[PDB]
Amino acid sequence: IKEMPQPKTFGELKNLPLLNTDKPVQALMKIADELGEIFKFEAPGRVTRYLSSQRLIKEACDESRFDKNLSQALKFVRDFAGDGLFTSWTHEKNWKKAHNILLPSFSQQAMKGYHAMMVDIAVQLVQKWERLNADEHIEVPEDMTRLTLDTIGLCGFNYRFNSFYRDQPHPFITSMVRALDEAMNKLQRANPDDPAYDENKRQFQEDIKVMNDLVDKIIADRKASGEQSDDLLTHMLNGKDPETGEPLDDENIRYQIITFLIAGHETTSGLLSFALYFLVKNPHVLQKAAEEAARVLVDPVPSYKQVKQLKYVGMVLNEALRLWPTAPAFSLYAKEDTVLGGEYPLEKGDELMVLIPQLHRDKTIWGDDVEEFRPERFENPSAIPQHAFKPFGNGQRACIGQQFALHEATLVLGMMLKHFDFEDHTNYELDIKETLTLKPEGFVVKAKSKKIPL
Amino acid sequence: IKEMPQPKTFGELKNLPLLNTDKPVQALMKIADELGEIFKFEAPGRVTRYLSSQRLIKEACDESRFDKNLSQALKFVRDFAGDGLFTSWTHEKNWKKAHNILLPSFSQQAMKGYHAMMVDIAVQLVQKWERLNADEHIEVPEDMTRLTLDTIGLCGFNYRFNSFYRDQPHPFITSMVRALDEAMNKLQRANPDDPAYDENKRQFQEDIKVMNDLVDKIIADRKASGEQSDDLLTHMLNGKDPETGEPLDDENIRYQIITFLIAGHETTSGLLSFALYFLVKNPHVLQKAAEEAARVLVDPVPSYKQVKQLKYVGMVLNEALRLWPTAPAFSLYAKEDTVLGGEYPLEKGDELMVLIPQLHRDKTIWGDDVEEFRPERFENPSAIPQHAFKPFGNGQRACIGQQFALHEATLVLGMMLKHFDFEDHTNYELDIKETLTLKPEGFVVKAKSKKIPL
Ligand SMILES: CCCCCCCCCCCCCCCC(=O)N[C@@H](CCO)C(=O)O
Ligand SMILES: CCCCCCCCCCCCCCCC(=O)N[C@@H](CCO)C(=O)O
Repeated sequence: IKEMPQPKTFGELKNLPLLNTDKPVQALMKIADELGEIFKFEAPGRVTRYLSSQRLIKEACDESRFDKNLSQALKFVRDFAGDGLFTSWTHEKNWKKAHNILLPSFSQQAMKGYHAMMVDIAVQLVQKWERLNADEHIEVPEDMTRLTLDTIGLCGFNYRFNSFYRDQPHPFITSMVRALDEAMNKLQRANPDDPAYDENKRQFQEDIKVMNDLVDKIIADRKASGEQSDDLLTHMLNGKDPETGEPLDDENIRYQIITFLIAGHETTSGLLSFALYFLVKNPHVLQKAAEEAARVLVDPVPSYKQVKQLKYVGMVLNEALRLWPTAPAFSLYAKEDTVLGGEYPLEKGDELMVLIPQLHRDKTIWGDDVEEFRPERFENPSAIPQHAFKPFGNGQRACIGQQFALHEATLVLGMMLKHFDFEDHTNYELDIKETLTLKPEGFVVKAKSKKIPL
Repeated sequence: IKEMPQPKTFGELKNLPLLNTDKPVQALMKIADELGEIFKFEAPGRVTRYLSSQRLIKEACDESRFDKNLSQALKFVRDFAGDGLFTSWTHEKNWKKAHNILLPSFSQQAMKGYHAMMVDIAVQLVQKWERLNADEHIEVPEDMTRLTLDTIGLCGFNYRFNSFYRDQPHPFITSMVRALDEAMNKLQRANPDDPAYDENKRQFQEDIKVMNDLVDKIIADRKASGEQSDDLLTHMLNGKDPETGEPLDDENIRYQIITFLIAGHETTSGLLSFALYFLVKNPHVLQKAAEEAARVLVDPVPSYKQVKQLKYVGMVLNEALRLWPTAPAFSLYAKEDTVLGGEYPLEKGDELMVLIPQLHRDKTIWGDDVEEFRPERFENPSAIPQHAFKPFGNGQRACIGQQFALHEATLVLGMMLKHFDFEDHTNYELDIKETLTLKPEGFVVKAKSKKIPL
């Protein structure tokens, strides 16, 4: 039985002021570097324990001992995402119902069905970059957000955000980013009902209204339609849970649309941005990935099977998720009194935070070179110990979109590597913007066309 | 020998305050309706005479008697267009030099060479409209400006404005519209050096700077690439005048690029916008034009020969130019003392304004039904009397871009009518915005895809 380390305190505010930063996850990573595999984090009225080692996280991921918790971040996101899949408790009827109804939308058959629509948006990205004039640059996270939002909109809902027709952000994206930024900024507030935050509350409610206006349109467009889609929205509106025999109700469907639009693009745009960052910073890796893209993508547009054959591109994406997992933490609660790691007694209800970027830097798992970008770590994924690589969370509450996101990202990165040479013309200094999720900010490159037609 | 009518005066300001309107051409048309084929227009320090009848305009179009004048509008535009083709005097060396160098850029061989690049931009417009969601509308003049600017940029200069990648105007367009608007607004100013206009002068100089920054880039991009292109810019940079044996100088080339970018898209965007307006207001005419497009455009993209075959679409465009010629006036001066129409003595140097929309409503030429949209007026072209139809001006100073504009507009309207049904869903009330040039403002439609693939 050991005493846990704890970072510096601020009297009655305990550790809460450590979150007074626009980069809280990066601040918690530096605390983990200083304190090691576990530290206690106290705020007025609550406590959590941040885990960073595979040794402890393998126990936290035991579903007999621990269940998904709503972190403070997810309790704030639930103000607009409700009992959608991401912000529901495992014990809420609508979690297992929606899980059973929507999992078929991510089957191999469903994925083959989304492929043509993913290609539609990927081709729009390639055409945009082919059409740039001499010495014009690419705003990477901006174009990756255009691609990923359009992809989940079209594949999921047969709705065109038409992000490549806009030089300004879509109103949905402005409102979504401001809602996530507010949830993050609320983490540091000792007194969230201080009238100082009344303007924040008004702006938050307006941003929720903008997101719900978009959901209204997606639903109306579908119920009107004389087409026959068989997509994610078809399953939301028509699917029956085999267990209860019930379909989703209208209120829950609205929460699922909001959930899948946000979760289904924010994280994937981050991944593609980080992957391109690591490729331009590691030219031998870029060359190996470009050689694979040239060898495999022999047709004007990629087939489903060709994307499955881009092994090295997949390894690049996994290595980007290792260093900068774009949903960088998840929360658990103890189902019963238990002892963690033979050293740390927990009571029923006690909360843990898994700090995924730190798990992914565990030298006992990955070796001393953890900061190096080396896709070859994923040559045989079976070599990775249980619960060592967790960019998609854990168990029955793991990411439903994992295969969707990796297919989209592999297709798009494959086409990018086939069609262009890339230049880090500014020698960009990585700057990671936090909105609960992680993404490079201000990342620009130049693309030189290889002049290969579509 | 007759005395000319004159509209209402404002004491020492004479007729100048009649131009204190954002719709001066439409105001002059209403004056012509009241006063007839000729009226005197006086301002402090000058006089011109507005002509509205074919009887008088056929004499004004005699190049032995009258030469092109710079109107006050063109003298203000010359502040940025210099001695480019539009704002040069016929007797300036650089007019005939540039005319001889650039005329071959509008040959049939040149037009066949521009066709593929016109199709590139037209396909971008069709894809934009195919990608709209249920019950979304089209902003017609906004999308026609996107198309026409992109077309002259790509065909003329191998430069991509990428207007379909923007929901906000290109900086060039904002600056160009504001410079034309300032030229129009300056027409009414009795005291242009009043300090009240100091902000107008600063903004005008800034807008000239933005336009010249774009010209810098177009030239640099070309001189860097080498040649490879054989387009309008190739002739500007390399062509020699067969008469003098001289190429254009650097200063004149810059003025020609500004001239062709402005003239080469503002007028054409207005034509396409008015043509679509008249088609949705005249459904029998829309059906005839749509039937021709379906019958002729049998391939995924139109050929040069197929566009030459769209006779009825061409008649629609000519009938839109009859009612709303988008460069709606041109100015002449008397080369010598002469008598106009046996009734109006003029002295050498005396100025005339041809009010083209009024010429085009001359009932003695067209019949009593001049306000009706009837493309069949153009079914037997030789039947149009000499100098009755002047949307491209007159003689050696006629529009150099006439064939380019009508090819672009016939291709684009043909593809629009092939791919979509149109609905005037707001029962739009025509509102004509003036910036020297004419274009509908606030014109919106709904397009229903015919689901014909590209
Ligand atoms: C609607 C679906 C999309 C939801 C957005 C995805 C969010 C994914 C990441 C959420 C965790 C971010 C970690 C924030 C840093 C942190 O450690 N927070 C703790 C602070 C201690 O209270 C907490 O929220 O308690
Ligand atoms: C650089 C290439 C683009 C040039 C801009 C195209 C301009 C087309 C001109 C259209 C006619 C403008 C008529 C304005 C109304 C008018 O009648 N103005 C008189 C007023 C009397 O002085 C004048 O300008 O004296």
